[PDB]
Amino acid sequence: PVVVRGWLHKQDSSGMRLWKRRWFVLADYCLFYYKDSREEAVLGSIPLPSYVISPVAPEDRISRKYSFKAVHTGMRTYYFSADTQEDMNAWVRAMNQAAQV
Repeated sequence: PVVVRGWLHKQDSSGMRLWKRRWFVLADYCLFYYKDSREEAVLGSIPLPSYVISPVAPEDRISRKYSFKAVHTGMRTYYFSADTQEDMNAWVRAMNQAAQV
């Protein structure tokens, strides 16, 4: 059921350049996020169908290392950052596989 789980920083949706560390789970074609890795009470969800996920580009003007974005096909863009390059790459690949269902 779960494809991948782990910590990501997520940028706030109001453009204040604030990053919050949440625990993410990809399951059922969606991202679910939680306060921590206990996976107790889901805080929110981003269903992935039709999103395109990629490492950030220069024009995104994101400074945080290992950052990537999910763009809704802009209807809405989410920015995430992982703690390692390997984990970034694994999330981009998993999220695109789900989004391309």
